[PDB]
Amino acid sequence: HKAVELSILHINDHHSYLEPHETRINLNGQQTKVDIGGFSAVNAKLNKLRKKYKNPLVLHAGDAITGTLYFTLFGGSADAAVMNAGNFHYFTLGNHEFDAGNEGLLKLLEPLKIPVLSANVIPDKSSILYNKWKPYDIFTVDGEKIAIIGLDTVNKTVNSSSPGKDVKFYDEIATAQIMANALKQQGINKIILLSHAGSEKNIEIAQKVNDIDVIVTGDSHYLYGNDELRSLKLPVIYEYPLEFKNPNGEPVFVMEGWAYSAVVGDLGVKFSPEGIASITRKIPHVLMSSHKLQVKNSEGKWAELTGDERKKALDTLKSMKSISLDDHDAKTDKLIAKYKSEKDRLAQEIVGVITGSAMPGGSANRIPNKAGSNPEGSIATRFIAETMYNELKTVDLTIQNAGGVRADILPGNVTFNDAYTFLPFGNTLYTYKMEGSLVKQVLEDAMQFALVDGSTGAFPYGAGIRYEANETPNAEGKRLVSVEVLNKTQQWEPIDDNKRYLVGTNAYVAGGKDGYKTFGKLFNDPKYEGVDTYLPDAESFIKFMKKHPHFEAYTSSNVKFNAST
Amino acid sequence: HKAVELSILHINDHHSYLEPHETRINLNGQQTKVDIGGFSAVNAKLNKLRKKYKNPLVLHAGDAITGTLYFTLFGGSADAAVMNAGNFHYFTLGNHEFDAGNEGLLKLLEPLKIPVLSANVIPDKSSILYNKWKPYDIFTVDGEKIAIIGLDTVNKTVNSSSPGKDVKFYDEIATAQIMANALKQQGINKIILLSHAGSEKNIEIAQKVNDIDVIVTGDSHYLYGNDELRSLKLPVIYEYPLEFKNPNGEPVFVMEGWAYSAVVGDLGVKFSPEGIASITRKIPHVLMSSHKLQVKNSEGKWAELTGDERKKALDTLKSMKSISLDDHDAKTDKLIAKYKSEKDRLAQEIVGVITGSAMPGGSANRIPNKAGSNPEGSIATRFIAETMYNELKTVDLTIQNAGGVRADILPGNVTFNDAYTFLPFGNTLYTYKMEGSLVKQVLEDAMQFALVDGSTGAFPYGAGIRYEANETPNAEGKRLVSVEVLNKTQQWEPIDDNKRYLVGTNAYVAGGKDGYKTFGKLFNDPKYEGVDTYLPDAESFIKFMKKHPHFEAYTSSNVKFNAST
Ligand SMILES: Nc1ncnc2c1ncn2[C@@H]1O[C@H](CO)[C@@H](O)[C@H]1O
Ligand SMILES: Nc1ncnc2c1ncn2[C@@H]1O[C@H](CO)[C@@H](O)[C@H]1O
Ligand SMILES: [Zn+2]
Ligand SMILES: [Zn+2]
Ligand SMILES: [Zn+2]
Ligand SMILES: [Zn+2]
Repeated sequence: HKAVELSILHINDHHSYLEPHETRINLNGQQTKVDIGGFSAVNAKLNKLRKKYKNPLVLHAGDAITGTLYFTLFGGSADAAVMNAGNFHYFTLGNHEFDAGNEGLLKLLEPLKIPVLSANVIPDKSSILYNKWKPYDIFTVDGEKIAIIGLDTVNKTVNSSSPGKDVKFYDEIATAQIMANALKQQGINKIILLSHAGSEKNIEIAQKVNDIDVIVTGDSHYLYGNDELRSLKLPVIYEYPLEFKNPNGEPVFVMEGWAYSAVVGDLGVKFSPEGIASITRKIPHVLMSSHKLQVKNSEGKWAELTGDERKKALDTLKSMKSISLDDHDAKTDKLIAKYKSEKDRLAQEIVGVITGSAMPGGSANRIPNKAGSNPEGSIATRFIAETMYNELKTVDLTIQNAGGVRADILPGNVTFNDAYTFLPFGNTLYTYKMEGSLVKQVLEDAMQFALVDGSTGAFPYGAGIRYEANETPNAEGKRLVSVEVLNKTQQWEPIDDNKRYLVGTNAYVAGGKDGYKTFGKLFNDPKYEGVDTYLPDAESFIKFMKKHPHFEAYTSSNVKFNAST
Repeated sequence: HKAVELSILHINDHHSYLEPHETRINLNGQQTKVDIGGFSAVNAKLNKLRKKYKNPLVLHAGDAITGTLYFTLFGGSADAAVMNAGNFHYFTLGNHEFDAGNEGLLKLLEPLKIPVLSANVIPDKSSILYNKWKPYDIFTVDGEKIAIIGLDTVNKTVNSSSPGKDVKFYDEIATAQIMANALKQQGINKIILLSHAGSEKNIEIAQKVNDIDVIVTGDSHYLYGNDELRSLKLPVIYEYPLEFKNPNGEPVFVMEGWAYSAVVGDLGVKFSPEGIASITRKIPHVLMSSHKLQVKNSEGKWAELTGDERKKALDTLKSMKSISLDDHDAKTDKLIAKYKSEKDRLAQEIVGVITGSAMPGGSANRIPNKAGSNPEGSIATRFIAETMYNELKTVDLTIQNAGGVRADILPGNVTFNDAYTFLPFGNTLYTYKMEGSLVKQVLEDAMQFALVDGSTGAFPYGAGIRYEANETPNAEGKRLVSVEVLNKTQQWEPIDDNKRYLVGTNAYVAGGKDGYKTFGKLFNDPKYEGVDTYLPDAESFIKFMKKHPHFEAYTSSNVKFNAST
């Protein structure tokens, strides 16, 4: 064996973010709105870095698809096009690759020309996905063999996505070890794992599995960063990269590249003849525009910097190694212009039709049986809760706050654009696994905030759960009268205080906003298994209409609220 | 690809049976004692068949070691010698390969020149077993590649044998699929699995895992046979071989070769260009001597057939395709003669010394506090129970019947031969996982048989369990007064009716003999997880003395029995 060097360049979890998106940083001491990401910047940066560095290896760690209308309106073809233009060496399957079933994955893979790897996701012969990817590949650098193994997250995909029954999944840790062990006798001592298992599982693999040198990560969406990125108050979770020892005592490196086309990770690796990795270069490149630099003025308005203040802002960004400004790729620009124009036409098409009476929503209807409201209150909120309930086969009930719906939902045609109009906040679906007693408590919390302590927008409505409550609390301080949960037997049953339910809600109240105290306490406590699904609210609404293209409006809100009189 | 044929020749679970052993068959209508097996016959038959057939593949499916003094007195060197003389192509690790720790396995592997395979048993770098075997091998027949993958049983090895902590084990099904899946892209469509997982798990693999054509089995000790062997009333469990379809619809063949050097399995396989297996020859060869043909006469004595009756017996055996008479190999005969002579010397060596007072046993001492007995009864039986308790780290308590010990155990030197004198019945250790209430019941059963319904030899004594009982049953028909089990905290605690204990006993009473009704009912009911460990009783006694080379005799039997007066 001889020593060799590799230049790993990687992204993950772009989730159909073909265009840039807004974020906030602390620049020269002030909170500043800026634009980051987009696939034109990704491809431009990959193209420039791969020509600059010896032995580049260009990787995508999964969840190419789902998250914007660029997926929904094109079935993956837009994502395939921009990925092809980046000339990635390998792509591994994520969890969202299965969101539209085997059928949906096939539609991505057909136009995609990037080699696909996944060692623990294995289709049977009759599957439409048979022979569409391989478990590993071996490439040669300066005479040396290097293996790369693909890997997906298991439970999350099986439970929260929609793979077909003819696709078999295998344990992440076992697959990683068995794959690496088999490669040894082929004279291979340099092994890369391209894994959508998430940071937590990949860190476990690093510490429990031998013979794997680098684990390029997706699924967790973590920014692995450095002091430069910390100085901008970006959400840095870990240093780029993390380092462990495996049971044999050899170093293992683990790193992710944030999400949503925001970062190109850049890791230079030298391997000893015996295949031990060391780091020669480590840069998480944040892709940023120079054109939006907005700060909040004294009237509360976000305004562009001007004059010397703008110059100082630009100078600071230009001086940073980990910020890359205004990268753009001509080919990718052409593709995105084409898809953007098509998207604007397609988004005006009808996804479904609603018949019947208007479903009351907005501020006036937040609380049932109040002046200016109606006896059912915000039926539109129940509707939104139903769109959330429809996402996951595993979910027992969902809860949505009335303030998350800004107007009545009226009968007539519903377009893709309309869904984004109905739901302007950009929430994703978030789940907890929680006892019935806590479900009762969060409803109590929300009603208390809505009626007494805060905004009426906190008032809760659910799908798969229905309740009666009094405005006036009883002797024990409780407003709830009855709570039922739908047996997914299809009969309504009394909630069970001791049963652990899988509960879905929006990301906003999941963190405890709007007085949802109970959710606030469950957040980050692993006992409750909290997870951000990254399924956007407007997209959930679109799926619901696709399922009910001729939907008869609900006439009840799953809430009976006895107002004080 | 081209079509190719393979001639698989295999044994399994020889368990150090270098010499023939006795069995009983139904020959010409009469029960007949005959000798079968031995490694001279194995090697002779393998040698003759491999020269007769094209493309022979000669395999050993594990548990080469443990079961006779040929292991104990030689540490595996005798087994290695006879295996080497058979020129096997591959050996896979079984469960008993770890009975004497990594240290014991190393002693087998050092002299062993047969390539070793095991894909789901993987030593860490610092292990003394590092790099002593490979997960798979690829060989070429007439230009075609065929892969062979090794596999071991997991839970049984980890729990009931003694592998070191630096040896990691992986799931049988996952390993089989991941290994086979990885081999595909190397242009391999013919795959053999050499698996000590046992028949049950191998049958599951055949039905749940793709891309594996033949599974050559060890661990279960099942005779896979045919109508010829059924006619002799041999213990045929399945047809040689079994056939399944995998999830992809392709055929999979599974077969074992009984145990204890008794059978050479002979399976001719043709593979299509696409790697689909079909059977061209299927013979389970039972290796039998022509020299012992004994039937029971009218005085109850076993006597050799003579004259025309002997001739008819021989003629019947000679006419059978699946019986092979008097195979012997010159080289192996020389090895066995050498080891047999050495064994006779070594077996007279001292394994331990007992000091103190005689431990009463035999018929006179079966029941405590009876005429001709002593207040403690059969302390020697408690001793034997302790030797059983010492075998498995997992076992909570053991129970031994007093009739299983034929004499007092006196102070002084104990040799290897002495252990086989102490314990002449040839039992192995058998376990059940059973509730405390059933433990109470089996003690009640045994006492009832000993005192009223049958032989006094049924009277039970235990290790890790102690009890008080009255000869006269109470109003509820029960003799037990108290039952305690040793917390493995090292404090005695009351038995818990609802706790499931791992209970060890001998194979004889495990089947319900001697009135052990409760064990009889647990037998073959999978709820109770019954398993024959194949750990022989005399060998357990030898291990105990090795652990206590200067053992002070027990003075109590773990039983307080209040005789009726
Ligand atoms: N991200 C969000 N998701 C749902 N509701 C929101 C969000 N942001 C604000 N609201 C609602 O709007 C109100 C503030 O106008 C809040 O009380 C809340 O009910
Ligand atoms: N295989 C055996 N294991 C233990 N005890 C046995 C066995 N065979 C016979 N005995 C004992 O010997 C008695 C018959 O003499 C039985 O009642 C039983 O107690
Ligand atoms: Zn993602
Ligand atoms: Zn993901
Ligand atoms: Zn065995
Ligand atoms: Zn075994």
